[PDB]
Amino acid sequence: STAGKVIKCKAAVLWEEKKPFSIEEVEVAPPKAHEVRIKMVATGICRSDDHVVSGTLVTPLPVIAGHEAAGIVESIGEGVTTVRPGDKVIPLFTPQCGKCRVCKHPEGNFCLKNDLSMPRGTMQDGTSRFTCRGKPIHHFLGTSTFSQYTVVDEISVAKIDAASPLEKVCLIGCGFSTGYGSAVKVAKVTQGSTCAVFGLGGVGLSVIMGCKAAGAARIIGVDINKDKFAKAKEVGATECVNPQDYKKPIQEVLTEMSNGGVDFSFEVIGRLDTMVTALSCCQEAYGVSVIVGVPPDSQNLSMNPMLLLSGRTWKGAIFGGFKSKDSVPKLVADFMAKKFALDPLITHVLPFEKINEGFDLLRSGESIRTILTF
Amino acid sequence: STAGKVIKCKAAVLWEEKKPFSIEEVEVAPPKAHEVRIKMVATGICRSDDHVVSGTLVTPLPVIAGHEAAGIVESIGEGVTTVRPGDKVIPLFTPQCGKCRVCKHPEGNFCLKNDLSMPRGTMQDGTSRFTCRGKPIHHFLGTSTFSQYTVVDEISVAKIDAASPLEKVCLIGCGFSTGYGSAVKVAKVTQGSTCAVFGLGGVGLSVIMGCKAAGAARIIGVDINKDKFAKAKEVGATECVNPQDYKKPIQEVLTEMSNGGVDFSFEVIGRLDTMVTALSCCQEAYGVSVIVGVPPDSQNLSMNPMLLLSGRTWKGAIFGGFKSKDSVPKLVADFMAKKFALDPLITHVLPFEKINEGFDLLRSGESIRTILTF
Ligand SMILES: NC(=O)c1ccc[n+]([C@@H]2O[C@H](COP(=O)([O-])OP(=O)([O-])OC[C@H]3O[C@@H](n4cnc5c(N)[nH+]cnc54)[C@H](O)[C@@H]3O)[C@@H](O)[C@H]2O)c1
Ligand SMILES: NC(=O)c1ccc[n+]([C@@H]2O[C@H](COP(=O)([O-])OP(=O)([O-])OC[C@H]3O[C@@H](n4cnc5c(N)[nH+]cnc54)[C@H](O)[C@@H]3O)[C@@H](O)[C@H]2O)c1
Ligand SMILES: OCc1c(F)c(F)c(F)c(F)c1F
Ligand SMILES: OCc1c(F)c(F)c(F)c(F)c1F
Ligand SMILES: [Zn+2]
Ligand SMILES: [Zn+2]
Ligand SMILES: [Zn+2]
Ligand SMILES: [Zn+2]
Repeated sequence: STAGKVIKCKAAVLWEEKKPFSIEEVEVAPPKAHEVRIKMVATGICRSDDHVVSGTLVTPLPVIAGHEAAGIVESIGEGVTTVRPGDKVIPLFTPQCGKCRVCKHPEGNFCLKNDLSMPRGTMQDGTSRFTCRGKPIHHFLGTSTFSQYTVVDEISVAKIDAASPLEKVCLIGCGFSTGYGSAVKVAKVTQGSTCAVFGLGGVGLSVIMGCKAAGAARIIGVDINKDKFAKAKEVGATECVNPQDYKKPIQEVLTEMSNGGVDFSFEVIGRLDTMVTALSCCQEAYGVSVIVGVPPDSQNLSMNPMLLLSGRTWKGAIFGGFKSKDSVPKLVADFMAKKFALDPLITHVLPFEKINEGFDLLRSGESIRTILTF
Repeated sequence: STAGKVIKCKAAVLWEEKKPFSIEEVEVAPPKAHEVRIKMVATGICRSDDHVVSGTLVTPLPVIAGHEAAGIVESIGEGVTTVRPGDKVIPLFTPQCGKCRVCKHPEGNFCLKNDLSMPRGTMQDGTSRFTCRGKPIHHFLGTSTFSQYTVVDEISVAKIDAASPLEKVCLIGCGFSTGYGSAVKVAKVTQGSTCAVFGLGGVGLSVIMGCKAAGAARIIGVDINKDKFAKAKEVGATECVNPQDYKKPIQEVLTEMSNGGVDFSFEVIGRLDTMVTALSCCQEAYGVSVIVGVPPDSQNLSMNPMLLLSGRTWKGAIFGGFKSKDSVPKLVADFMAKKFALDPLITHVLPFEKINEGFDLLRSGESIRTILTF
């Protein structure tokens, strides 16, 4: 029995940028008021976790990263009403406090209690529940899922179907929901439209799934790695193009292919140049372009505002625009009801102890999602 | 008496950038097939016309500028079906061909036959109807309203109510429609929202009118010329701010005043820095910013795409997003029914011969719209 007690468990600690994770024992404090301690069952490797390693994303180190996961509630703090010990849960890297101006807005999801904008790497109360070799370790996005056990604020956890397969539905914690919502909710892709998707990783494939679900007639996948094209076509891409095969800039190729510009474009990579290319390739009068990728910290892009004056719309979103705690349980229910598939995103299933091997598969281009199992 | 004949008349010819207009005789050819020759009655001075003088806006010179106007059809070429001699008309600087993919789209208005994106300074057929001193003179946006007579393509003219007061409704040909539509159609301002309007000239006042019509609860006018504030409050601003009064950047001031960002912001000036400031000041998760001002030719802005990733929407539009030929007669009918006011925009009236005085008024900061009478 662990409730009310410090847990000693295994976690993947990142002590400094550009080094492997260290798999070692940590101490996990019991949950305080309005906090939930979760035994992890499965976590995905998202490129955003790799951004912490590479320094593309700046967050306080040392840290327990991981934000795409599912597990089972081990214990609850005083005052928790929304989950109970034994419940299957997905941690929410975008919280839903329910009280801020964003949470009350019909179309906002980027709750003001988030730890993304200006990361502290703590619990809501400004402290950490993790120690390692006598040192305090930072949280990541209020989730920290690269651990056998984590502690999250109640506003950062959702209860899901007790019959959920956690090794699949962990992807609803980030990559599936982000891509699918970016198409269906943020862009609001229309029936019969032409879409261009830049980046055919886990998130870009989920964008394709959403564009197909919304009835797009043409879905053009764009990637510099042609090994990504077969799976993109399997989930709905009608064409794939590699910019490296062309003498012309790819915005010009895509404008020609679409007879004057695409209806909807998506940047799902994290590069400044592809964000401007993706905007430019949407039709100048009525096109919509959605930024999904995360680029290098503190870098500005350059663009000509005439691209917007003609009528284009440029937007971005976190987590597909979904209000996280309302949406995650519904997405799992929809998966259980066979409304979408997750298997196409899962290329590799490894034990947690092989986290570093899982990151190497991502960095080499081999994998889409590796699921780590505890 | 003039049908089929060259008309000699006075026009304001711009021979060189950064020089006064030259009021002098020009020859105006009769209309060819699907062309309309108009006797001008009234034309407004829009800041975009001044951009041609300043070189902010690049169009071939020498040119007859002017794009905000109203007149009476003198004659029609072969095959014209939509207007007749003696009809009151407004030239359409954004055409509506009715046949291209943008004209067919429910939300497009930037018709592919426009002469704004890559100006040629011609009729649709690539030729000019104007001669001066024996030399061909460019058209501007297919309209060229700074002339006693002009010739336009049929897709660039709308028939309006025969009882229209042309000295007022000329403003529907650019500044009113642009500002009003930018609020009501492009931004889709909501009841009870907070808006910020950068630039309180004729277009920005028209944006305020639209925000007030849409039911905004707060409309914050922003201008470095505090002389503009009284009229902004008359048409609906709840408060005005001058950036020069503050130690902190105005995006910070507006975020504070709106308890975390505005719902809707509008750039109605034409500066790269205020386009980025206006984006920044809208709420990071659900705010919308609309670019209305014309940027300086070929210059790029610099911005951090994290402004969009959180959830902001950035867009621009020409002519308030209105499909021009469908919309202009309806806007005139609504003016006739007192659904909106134009007199607040009109600060000065001059004869056409005093065009240069009218530009001096705009450049000094004194005027909103000067209306020139032929
Ligand atoms: N907005 C959100 O809420 C959110 C959520 C999840 C992921 N992300 C970001 O989304 C991006 C994609 O994540 P992911 O799918 O896990 O990554 P991934 O699996 O690494 O996929 C990226 C893809 O981009 C391809 N690529 C790289 N450079 C180019 C190029 N120049 N042109 C075209 N294709 C290129 C690459 O080959 C790969 O297939 C990353 O920047 C993540 O950080 C954002
Ligand atoms: N998108 C379109 O279809 C369309 C239509 C009409 C006009 N325009 C453009 O819209 C802009 C406004 O036109 P207008 O109302 O005729 O011009 P205007 O009357 O010159 O008004 C511009 C206002 O901006 C104010 N201003 C200047 N600099 C700053 C600053 N740094 N901060 C705040 N205020 C400042 C200035 O004092 C003035 O009151 C111009 O760039 C036009 O070219 C665009
Ligand atoms: O992949 C989701 C994700 C994001 F979209 C970010 F913007 C971010 F900063 C982050 F850490 C993250 F995990
Ligand atoms: O004022 C309307 C207007 C514009 F919005 C432009 F973008 C432009 F190029 C132009 F010449 C113009 F007159
Ligand atoms: Zn909230
Ligand atoms: Zn992620
Ligand atoms: Zn058209
Ligand atoms: Zn204008």
